[PDB]
Amino acid sequence: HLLSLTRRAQKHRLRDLKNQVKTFAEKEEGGDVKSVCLTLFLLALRAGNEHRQADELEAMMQGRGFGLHPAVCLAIRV
DNA sequence: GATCTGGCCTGTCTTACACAGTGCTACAGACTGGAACAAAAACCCTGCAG
Ligand SMILES: [Ca+2]
Repeated sequence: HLLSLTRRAQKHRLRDLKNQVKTFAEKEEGGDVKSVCLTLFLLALRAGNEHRQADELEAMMQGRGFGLHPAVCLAIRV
């Protein structure tokens, strides 16, 4: 399987689709491969009704808050 | 010692006050796949405009 292998064999196996995404992203988005594979990951996770992992991902990619503002904290407290 | 009466009893009537909050669970409410749609957003592109 692809998930247990090292990065050498993973990239060796996937280089075809890696350069496919490379050329398609330089075609459409103008030098943005990272956001292209991000939108691909989001669509592949939402098609399977696993919205939770997509929400965690979006909370990692410039996520609003690791920690909370003291205000809403006091709110929850009371 | 009757008489009448101020006042007291009792019965009834009216407005008030604690009865949350806690686990279970079912339901409706939200999310998607192809087809296909219309309706606007904003540049570009042209005209009819002086
Ligand atoms: Ca009351």
